[PDB]
Amino acid sequence: QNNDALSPAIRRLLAEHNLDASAIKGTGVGGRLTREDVEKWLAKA
Repeated sequence: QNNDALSPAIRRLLAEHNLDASAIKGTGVGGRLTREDVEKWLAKA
């Protein structure tokens, strides 16, 4: 319960860019994908 992966807002973002969590960075708390991670991919893409 205290170990999520994708965030509500981010899910919308990834949905916008049409990307895959497994295809983008992720360093939250317990294996996840953060908006900052999406940024890294966005900048490195």
